[PDB]
Amino acid sequence: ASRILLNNGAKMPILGLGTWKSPPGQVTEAVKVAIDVGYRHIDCAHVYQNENEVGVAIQEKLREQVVKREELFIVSKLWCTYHEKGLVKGACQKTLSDLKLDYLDLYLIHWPTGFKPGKEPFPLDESGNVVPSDTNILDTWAAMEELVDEGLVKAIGISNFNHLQVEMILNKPGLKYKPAVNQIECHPYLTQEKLIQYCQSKGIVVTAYSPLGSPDRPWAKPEDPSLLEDPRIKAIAAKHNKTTAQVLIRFPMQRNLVVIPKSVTPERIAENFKVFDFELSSQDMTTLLSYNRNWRVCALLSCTSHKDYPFHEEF
Ligand SMILES: NC(=O)c1ccc[n+]([C@@H]2O[C@H](COP(=O)([O-])OP(=O)(O)OC[C@H]3O[C@@H](n4cnc5c(N)ncnc54)[C@H](OP(=O)(O)O)[C@@H]3O)[C@@H](O)[C@H]2O)c1
Ligand SMILES: O=C(O)COc1cc(Cl)ccc1C(=O)NCc1cccc([N+](=O)[O-])c1
Repeated sequence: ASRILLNNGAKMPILGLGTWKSPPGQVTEAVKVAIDVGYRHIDCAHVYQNENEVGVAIQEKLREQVVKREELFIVSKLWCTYHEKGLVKGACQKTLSDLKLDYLDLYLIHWPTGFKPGKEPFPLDESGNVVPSDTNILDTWAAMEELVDEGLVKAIGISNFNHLQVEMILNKPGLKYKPAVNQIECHPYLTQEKLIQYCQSKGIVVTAYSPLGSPDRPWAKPEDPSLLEDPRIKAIAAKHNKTTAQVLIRFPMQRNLVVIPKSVTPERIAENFKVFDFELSSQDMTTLLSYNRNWRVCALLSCTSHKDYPFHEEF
């Protein structure tokens, strides 16, 4: 089954294309190829500074009569320097204009941490400390709600929120919209059982990012664990006559998660979609879950003093 039901009545494709680190030089072709081999879900963000070129590819394929807009599920995220109430609509409209779209299917608060407003996406002081803003999760949420009520986005959600921060929103007096999605890091080294359990028990759909371990993350150390090269996972792949990436993509799919693997390589975009023709076994699933090391690709020491830093909490 290709799509999962959101609490706003819309259906979200469970496999989408990630675009973080897809060079503007190469992401238009990536998205074009993706659409051609069946992707309908693209995960974007303003901070990825490639939304224009993503938009280029979508516009063309609409022009080519390959897909219709209603068939596409486009996601973007509000960046941290835009959490102020008065900045949210603008930030959304910039993303929309960049993507050459009239609406987004899903708009996420990218991180719970508000940063000092300005051009700089990551304002720092002088001990690697991020300069926060005097914003909070509740007021930002209300600003997102307004986006729905003005037709700019069909659904809103969060990303990198811990369970207490999700609770804050759920329990907000005067809540208009429940978050539809919480997009978090998830893979066999960070299996997220308690947070998934929590969100799923709230009717909030979970999207797994960095499902392949983000080998191209710009802060990688050669000593860090490498999922795509893990022998134990290669072994599971070979018994299924699939690649390790295919296994890493299929795994969250069988946990009722959405997954959004990134590639700019045409061969890999096509391969990564070919995951609806095999099933991981019960023994495979518990084996992969047992690799959890609580290891994060995405966690900034420069943010660990921010009041809304998400990862002090167990989950
Ligand atoms: N909400 C947030 O905070 C957040 C944070 C991180 C990521 N995300 C989203 O999640 C997406 C996925 O995560 P990610 O970009 O961190 O990393 P990922 O999807 O785990 O890994 C992408 C890396 O894997 C390589 N790769 C892809 N398919 C492969 C295959 N079949 N075989 C071997 N290598 C393969 C890619 O290389 P090539 O591209 O060179 O082929 C790229 O270097 C992002 O792009 C973004 O959309 C969201
Ligand atoms: O966030 C992503 O989607 C991918 O990671 C990116 C991508 C781009 Cl273009 C620029 C910067 C980052 C990054 O350092 N994200 C991590 C991060 C951010 C904010 C707070 C935190 N935090 O831990 O509080 C972590």
